[PDB]
Amino acid sequence: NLDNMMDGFYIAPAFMDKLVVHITKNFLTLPNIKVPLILGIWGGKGQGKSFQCELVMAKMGINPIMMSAGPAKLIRQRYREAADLIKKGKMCCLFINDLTTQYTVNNQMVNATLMNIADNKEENARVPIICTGNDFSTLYAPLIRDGRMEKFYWAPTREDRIGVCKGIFRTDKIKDEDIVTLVDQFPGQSIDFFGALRARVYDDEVRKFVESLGVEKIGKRLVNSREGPPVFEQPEMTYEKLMEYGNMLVMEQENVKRVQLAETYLSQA
Repeated sequence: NLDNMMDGFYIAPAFMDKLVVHITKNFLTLPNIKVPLILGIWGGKGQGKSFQCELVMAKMGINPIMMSAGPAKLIRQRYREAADLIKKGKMCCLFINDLTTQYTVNNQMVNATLMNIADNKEENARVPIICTGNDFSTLYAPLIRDGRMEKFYWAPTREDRIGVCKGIFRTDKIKDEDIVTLVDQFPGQSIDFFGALRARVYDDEVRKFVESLGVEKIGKRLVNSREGPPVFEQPEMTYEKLMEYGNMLVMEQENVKRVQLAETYLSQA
């Protein structure tokens, strides 16, 4: 089973299974089973990871105490904030986006050893910790062999990419058959590329609206009206338009690379 959709956005079944089971195991009393407190999700940037995490946690009705970079005493602060949401009978977990990093490893290690009592007097709630990153340094291996941290490698399949995109363009004109074709036309592109693609079409349509109205008339039409910020009408999103936008972003990706490579031919001055 497992219902893999939240607000029209698709969740990868295997991503969801690992995460839900992790959280569930952490909120049950098992016989003599070493339950990892931490779950490390890794793969190349731009894929689902943090976004998928947010959708699973939402589906379950969880408001997670989140962080990124962004001393190491803040981890204990956010941890206890989550442990307090549990005390008030509201399932919560600690979610750390994108992984000086020397103390955090220890801070995580001290929590993993004594999670029911983490201070910085009464004894607190156990909080599952969910971490997203790129490769996860050999720095994290002591938790891995102990069984305090479980490592999960996740890379989206063609169906995950298609699933996610249908959710991204759910509110838009486009047919699903066209969304599949667009995904197939850019197989070297991560999921955030399709999000960047949609964002640029909107950014261009707002420019057409601004150019057609005029700089001087924007203020009065947008803010003066006794109630609410106006709803912007969705642009006509054909396959060909999305395709031109897509190809344009690839050019921008390539030109940045070309420029960096071309600079090697000129002396440092």
